[PDB]
Amino acid sequence: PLLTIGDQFPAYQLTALIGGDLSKVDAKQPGDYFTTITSDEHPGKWRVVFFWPKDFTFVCPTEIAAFSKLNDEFEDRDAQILGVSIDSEFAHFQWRAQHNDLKTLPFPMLSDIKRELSQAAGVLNADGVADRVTFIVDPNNEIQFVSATAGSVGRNVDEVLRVLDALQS
Amino acid sequence: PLLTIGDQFPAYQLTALIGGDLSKVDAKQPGDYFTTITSDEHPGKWRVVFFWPKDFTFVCPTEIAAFSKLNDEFEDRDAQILGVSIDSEFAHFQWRAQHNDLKTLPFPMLSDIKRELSQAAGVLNADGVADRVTFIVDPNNEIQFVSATAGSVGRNVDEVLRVLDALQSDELCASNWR
Amino acid sequence: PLLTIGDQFPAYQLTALIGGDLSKVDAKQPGDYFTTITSDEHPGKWRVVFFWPKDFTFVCPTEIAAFSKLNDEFEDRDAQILGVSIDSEFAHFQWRAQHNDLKTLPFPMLSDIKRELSQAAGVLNADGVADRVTFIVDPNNEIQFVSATAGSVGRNVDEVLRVLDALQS
Amino acid sequence: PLLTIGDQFPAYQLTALIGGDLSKVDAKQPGDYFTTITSDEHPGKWRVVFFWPKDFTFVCPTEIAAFSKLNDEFEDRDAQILGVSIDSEFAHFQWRAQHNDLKTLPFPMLSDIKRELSQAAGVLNADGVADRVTFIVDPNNEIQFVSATAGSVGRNVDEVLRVLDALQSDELCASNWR
Amino acid sequence: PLLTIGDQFPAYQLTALIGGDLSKVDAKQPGDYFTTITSDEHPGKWRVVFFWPKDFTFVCPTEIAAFSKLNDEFEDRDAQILGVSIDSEFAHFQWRAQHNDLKTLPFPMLSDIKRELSQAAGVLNADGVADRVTFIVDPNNEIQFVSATAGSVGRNVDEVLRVLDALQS
Amino acid sequence: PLLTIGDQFPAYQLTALIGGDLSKVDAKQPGDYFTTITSDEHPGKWRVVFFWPKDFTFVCPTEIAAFSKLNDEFEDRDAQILGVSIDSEFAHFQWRAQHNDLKTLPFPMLSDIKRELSQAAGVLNADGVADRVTFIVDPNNEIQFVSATAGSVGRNVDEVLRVLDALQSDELCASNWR
Amino acid sequence: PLLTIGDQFPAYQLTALIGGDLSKVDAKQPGDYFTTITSDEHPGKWRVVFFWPKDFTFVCPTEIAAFSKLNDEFEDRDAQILGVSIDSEFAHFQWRAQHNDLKTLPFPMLSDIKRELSQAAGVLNADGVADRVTFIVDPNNEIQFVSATAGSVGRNVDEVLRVLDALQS
Amino acid sequence: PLLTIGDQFPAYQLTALIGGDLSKVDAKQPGDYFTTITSDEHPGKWRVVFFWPKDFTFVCPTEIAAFSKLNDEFEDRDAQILGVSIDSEFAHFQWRAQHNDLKTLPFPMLSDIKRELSQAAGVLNADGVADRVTFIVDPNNEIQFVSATAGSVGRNVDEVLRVLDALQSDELCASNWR
Amino acid sequence: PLLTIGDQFPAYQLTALIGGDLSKVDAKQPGDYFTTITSDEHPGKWRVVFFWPKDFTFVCPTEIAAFSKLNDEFEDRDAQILGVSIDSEFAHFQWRAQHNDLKTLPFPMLSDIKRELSQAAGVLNADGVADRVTFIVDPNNEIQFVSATAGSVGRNVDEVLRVLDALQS
Amino acid sequence: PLLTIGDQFPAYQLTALIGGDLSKVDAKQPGDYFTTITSDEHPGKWRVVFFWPKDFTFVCPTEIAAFSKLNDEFEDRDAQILGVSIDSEFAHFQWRAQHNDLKTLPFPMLSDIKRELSQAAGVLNADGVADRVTFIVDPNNEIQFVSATAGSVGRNVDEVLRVLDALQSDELCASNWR
Amino acid sequence: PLLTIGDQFPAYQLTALIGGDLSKVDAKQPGDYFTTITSDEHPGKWRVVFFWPKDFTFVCPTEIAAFSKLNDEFEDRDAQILGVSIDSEFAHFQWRAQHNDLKTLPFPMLSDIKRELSQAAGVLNADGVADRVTFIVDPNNEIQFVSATAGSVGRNVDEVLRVLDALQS
Repeated sequence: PLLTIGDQFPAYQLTALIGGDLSKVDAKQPGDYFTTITSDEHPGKWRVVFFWPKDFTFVCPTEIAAFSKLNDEFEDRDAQILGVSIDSEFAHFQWRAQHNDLKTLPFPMLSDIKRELSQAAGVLNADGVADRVTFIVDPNNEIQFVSATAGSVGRNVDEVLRVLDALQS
Repeated sequence: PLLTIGDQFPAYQLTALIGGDLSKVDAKQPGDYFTTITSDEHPGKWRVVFFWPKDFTFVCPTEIAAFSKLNDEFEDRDAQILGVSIDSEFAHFQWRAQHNDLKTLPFPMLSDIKRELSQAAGVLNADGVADRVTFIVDPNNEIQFVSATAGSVGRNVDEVLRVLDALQSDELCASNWR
Repeated sequence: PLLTIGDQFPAYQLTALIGGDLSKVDAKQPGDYFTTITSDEHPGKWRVVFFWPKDFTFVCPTEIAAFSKLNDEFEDRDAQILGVSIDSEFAHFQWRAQHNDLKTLPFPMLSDIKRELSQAAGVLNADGVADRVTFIVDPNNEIQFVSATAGSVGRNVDEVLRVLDALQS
Repeated sequence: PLLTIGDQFPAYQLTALIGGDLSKVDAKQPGDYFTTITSDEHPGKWRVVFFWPKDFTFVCPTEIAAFSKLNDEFEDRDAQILGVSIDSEFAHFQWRAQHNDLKTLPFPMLSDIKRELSQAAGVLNADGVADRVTFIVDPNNEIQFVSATAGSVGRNVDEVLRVLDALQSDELCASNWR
Repeated sequence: PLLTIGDQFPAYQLTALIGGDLSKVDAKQPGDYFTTITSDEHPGKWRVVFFWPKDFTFVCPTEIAAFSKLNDEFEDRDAQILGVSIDSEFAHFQWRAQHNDLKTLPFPMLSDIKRELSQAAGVLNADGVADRVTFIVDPNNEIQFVSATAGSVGRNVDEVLRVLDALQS
Repeated sequence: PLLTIGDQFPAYQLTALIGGDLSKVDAKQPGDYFTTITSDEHPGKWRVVFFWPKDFTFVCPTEIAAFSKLNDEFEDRDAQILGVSIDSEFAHFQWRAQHNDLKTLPFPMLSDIKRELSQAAGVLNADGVADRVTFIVDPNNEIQFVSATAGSVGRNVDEVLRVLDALQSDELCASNWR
Repeated sequence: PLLTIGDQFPAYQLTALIGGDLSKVDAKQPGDYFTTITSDEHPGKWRVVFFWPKDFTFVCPTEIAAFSKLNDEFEDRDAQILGVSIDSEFAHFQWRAQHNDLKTLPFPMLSDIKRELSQAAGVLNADGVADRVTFIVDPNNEIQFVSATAGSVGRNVDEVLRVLDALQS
Repeated sequence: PLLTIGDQFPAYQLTALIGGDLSKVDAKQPGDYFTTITSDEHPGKWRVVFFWPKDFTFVCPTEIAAFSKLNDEFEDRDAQILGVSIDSEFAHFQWRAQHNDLKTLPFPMLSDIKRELSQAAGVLNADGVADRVTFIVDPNNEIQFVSATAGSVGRNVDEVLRVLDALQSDELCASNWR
Repeated sequence: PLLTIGDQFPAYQLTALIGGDLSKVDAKQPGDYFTTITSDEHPGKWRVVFFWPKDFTFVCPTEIAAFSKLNDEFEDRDAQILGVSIDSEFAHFQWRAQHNDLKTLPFPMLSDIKRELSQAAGVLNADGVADRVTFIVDPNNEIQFVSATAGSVGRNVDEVLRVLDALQS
Repeated sequence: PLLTIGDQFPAYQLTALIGGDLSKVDAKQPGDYFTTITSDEHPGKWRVVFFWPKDFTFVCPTEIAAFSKLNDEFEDRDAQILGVSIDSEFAHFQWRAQHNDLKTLPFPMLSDIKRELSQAAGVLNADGVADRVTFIVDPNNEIQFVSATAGSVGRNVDEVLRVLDALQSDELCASNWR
Repeated sequence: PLLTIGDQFPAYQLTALIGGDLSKVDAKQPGDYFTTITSDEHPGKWRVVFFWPKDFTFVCPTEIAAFSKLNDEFEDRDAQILGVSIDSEFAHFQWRAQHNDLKTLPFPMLSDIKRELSQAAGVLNADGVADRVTFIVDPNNEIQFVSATAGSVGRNVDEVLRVLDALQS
């Protein structure tokens, strides 16, 4: 049972790898790459939440490119993109530090390491990992879009932008 | 709580308005426009199930034209499109007889008049009608795609076709489509 | 179990297509054709409530004519006619906008879309729709007449007028 | 809560005053005016069941004359009219023996003296008597028409006949009658 | 189980046909023949209560005569005679209006139409009607005599007078 | 709560003082004045059962004389009279041996010493003794008449005989008796 | 289970035939032969209670004589003799009025007509009557002697006097 | 509550990253780097099971070199080393493909992705990951050694080897080792 | 179920043989060799707790030597070593008094004679004795290390020092 | 609540230190000093069971010498002496190897290390050890003597022998002993 | 289950034959030989309690002699000897009055006639009598010695003195 339209998106408080070029961050401690992100953190913004099963699985260069080009377009619409898997924050870091496409990913990656958000959202599947699910959550914390896909169907980020746009009009 | 990836789609047995030009069907009796459609009616086919809230409501004219320039691409892929709302079969008929864009809609429209299928799929909303939701269900009756939208955001039918195609082919890239 | 004589008619709050010539209404928004109607809405009037199964089924031209000619006769008797089916208000609109007989129907059509009134009244049947049932409800909210018919037995509107008359004397 | 369309009419077994001129029946014993009438007594017939509150109460003289100019039209349609109140069979007798308009009433009057049938049909009211209600019940014992009225609104028997006729014939129009 | 000696007679509130010559009553409305009678209605009087099964069954001319001749004798003893069956008040009226013997019955006939008094007294039988039962109830509402008979055994009204007399001494 | 019309009279099995002149019975043993009387003792007979509160209490001399000028009329009608109180059989004996009016009483007096029959019939009162009650019970053990009186109102035995006679004959009129 | 030594004798309130020569009592009403006797009635006296099964059974002339001769002896010892059976008071009266030996019985005979005392004392037997039982009850209401016999074993009144004497010393 | 000496180690069935140089395995399909490893996979062998919290975390370079200069000493003793964390098999792969010190790690790394084994062993901690724990389990599946450490205290693998050796040989002295 | 990392070490109050050279203690009473030791007794110190099954079993001379040489090293790290078995304090005394190696054991030996500490810690085994288990407990009473071994595997005291060091850094 | 006269002594199965000079036993393996002793080990013998709180505690040197000048008198009487404390078998060994007075103790010392026998006999005290108690149990496992003392009151073993002797012989007099 | 070391000895309140030469007591009433003895009766004394099964069974002359010679020895140690059986006090009296050895028994014999003390102490056996059991009870009411014997094993009174001595030191 996936949370649907009209449902409150779950509360969360999770460690996250920061967005943006990791080589551009200073480096006084490992903790500098990392941050806590909670559901109370941009009051009045839309949140576009991407779940996926496992770090280190094939992603399309075009899909990662689409995130960078479409970044201003999401920001202009008061929408904060957030990625979530149950991988640890060090797995997130390692994925973004070693795969040239992922180097400049502009948004944070949350580590749902106790699996509490995936569970509460209805996305935790039979393999023990989040399904590939996108949610759009409005400023009242209400889901206005959910999309779930099996297997390894690529995300169409432009379509999720289209929906956000149409939701705000 | 929507049904999700890996769930069995619910069983059903609903009066449907037949697909195709209703002007081509011989008017020998009224019941010629209608059949009973059950969940076992399409063996071996993927089922692409679209719910909408109410007949007689604004639908973007190019979304309709997509459901009919595209219906062939779905069949080629052994997929059966089925539309569902809570309206009666007579409201479906009337919509497809007098909305010009729908005059040639090639698939059946199920009448979920007892609300049983919308309810079992997790789709019936607080106003008593189906949310705008799409399911792709495989030949073993398993959900492989579900998408839901608030309000009056229109469907991108070509996106649904892409997903269907990616599910059957293990294409990994949204940009490799068309 | 149908509600009977002496029973309180259920409370309701439903969207309704307004009565009267739809071509005579202005048109600044779609919502102009529509209204909310509640059970608290004509204090001191009798209500004559017609349920039917489905919009877009055969109605007799003579039956629709009888509504227009008998309209003054119901109004003169402080009786508000109300129609109810579980169809949506847009189905009601479409039925009245496209069938020349229905164009000038002088009373509102309520959309019992969650099926709550039909259920509470005892008229929701095994097909999931309201039976063909007429109620006459007095100003104390008490049923003084109920008539229920199977199948496609035409309504005799003149008989329901006769009964109302006899009830008031 | 009245029984409604689609419900089974209740079983019953009640002493009835026989129909017809009571002056024509041979007075060999008092019990000659009476029989037991059960719900299986009329196989293959539609049953038109009229309840009223009390014998000896004002009935419009033309309603009675309708129940006897019309009783033939009902029989022609394989319908059996049965009257029911809570009065005893002896009160029915007395009403039909000394009210001139009722001297020739052609159908039986059931005595629901234990109140069991009125109660099971949903017809017994807060004063302890039957509401003014009419049922049409088909040969499979299923209710196809129920009508109830407060107070002392008289029955339109010709309307009941119309409904009976429309139920058997699929006439859709009240104005096509007579 | 019939109520017996020492038992409180049940409370009642029932519509009744008035006693006496019905042709001697004026006639401004039907309701003029009728009255409500309750158990609180002659404080300090004895009540002699007659139940019977059904109006319109054979009664002996001699038994009805005995009521008229013995009337002063009951009144002289502060005893109010009351008749009860489950027939309606209009059945009572019709019985007394059409049977020449009954025309001048000097006491009221109560309509136990919901069958509550017969039930509470223990007289309601398996046919659904009151048995033929006489009670004598003293001014404290206490039963001092009960007599119940099957079938169509005629009442001996003189014997009930004898008993009342002996009870008062 | 007295047992009433249509009820089964209770089963019983009680020591009785024999009916008839006790001076005629041979005094070979004391037990010659007594038998056990059960409720199956009188097959085919109606039973007329009189309860009274206490032996040795004022009984009107003409009521007794009625129970013995009338006992033949009861037998002629296949009726067995049985008297019952809660006193012992020895108190019955003593009453019938030394009250002159009772010296020739022709029926048995049952001793309900455990109070079981009075209790089961609904006759035992708040003082612990039988109310003054009469039952007529038919050959199928069914109550057809019950009469109860407060205090020291004496029985009209001829009235009981009348009722017995009317029950067996369908005489409708109290005035047609004697 | 008979009440024994140390047990409280039951409370009672019963109608009784008075003791003494019945022909010596005046006679203004039947009630003159009779009285109520309760357990609260001689404060500070011993009570010698005799139960028996049935009035009108053989008693020995010698046993009745012993009561009259031993009467002063019981009174001198502040002991009140009381007889009890379940017979009615009119049976007691009749027994004492008609049997020449019993004419001058100096003590009261209680009528345990509801069988409550016999029951509470443990003397009510399987035939429904009191066993032949003697109790001696002291001024504190405590049983100091009980004797129970089957069948028709004659009472030895002199022995009960002996015991009372020895109990008081 | 850790499982302890004498307890049965839990059953398991987990995807593992294969041991050895991943550069030597033929890249015919991705699944060639992985197998399913069950708790019955190593009959007759002692199992040396190391849990750690997270891949990609600082591990002392000489501890790793111990797990590969020492892995032979373990095999000689019929012991199978198995590593376990909650990371996916793809995170194990990535760690062993790009951390140079791990390029040649000779034993399998189990993916406890459902957390079931960590939970059953008593090892899953309040942060949702495995505590740093070592078990030695004998050929009858019985725990003969368990060691747990807070924080980022590194393992002394040679100590574990010593214990393994002492368990199989009844050496009583830690100082008789090497 | 052994207590693990993060768990509170159990409270205890046990009789103990004092640490150090027993021949160097005076001797005014037997009780002089003995003391009570409780869990509240060095506030702010680390505690290194050694359990073993049975006094009088083989211990390595080298292991006992390691305790004396490493003693300053534990003290320098604010760590109090404590030994525990379920043996009585007189068994502890006798073991240390008669085995030349044990003569100078610098730490106390607790007698867990009711087996309450071993039970509460999870170390009491199927033979009824403590397993060979080492715990390191920090100043907040939190376990930061546990090690349990079957059979007769010698302790490596230097390794436990290594761990303590690394825990404190 | 001690077990008492007439009670069954508890079943047991405990490691014991063997009786006799431990210097005479061949030191081929450590287990040569020990056996398992069960409650069925001594069929046909009376069992004289002494509990004490702790090994290594002051025992009066003449009480010990009594347990060895007297052990023959017990055997002559088909009695087996068994000592019990909660100490381990290794503490018993050590006590009997290095306390000179105990070097030649001729009976077994049971190790009640799980505390099960002390508990079942009612002997385990609030300090967790056995009270100083003696039982004499006959060949049918029935208790014929139990004696318990607080504190450090020493046993009079000759008294126990007297009781044993009086139980087997029906001597009535304590003064007829020795 | 016999009460043991550390247990509270039961409370008691029992009739007792006094100790000492019975021929030396005056004799104004039978009650002079007798007394009530309770557990509250020598505050601060030790109590040495002897139970036995039945009065009138063989006791050794030497055992009775030992009581007289050892009497000062028990008194000097603030110890009160008490004997208990379930025999009545008159049985105790009769035993001591008729058996020349018992004539001068210096201590009281309690009559545990309701068997409450024997029961509460755990000494009441399967024959319904007290086992042969000695208890030594200290001034805090705590049992410090219990000895129980089957059959007819003679008591060694000197041994019980030895134990008392050793308990007090």
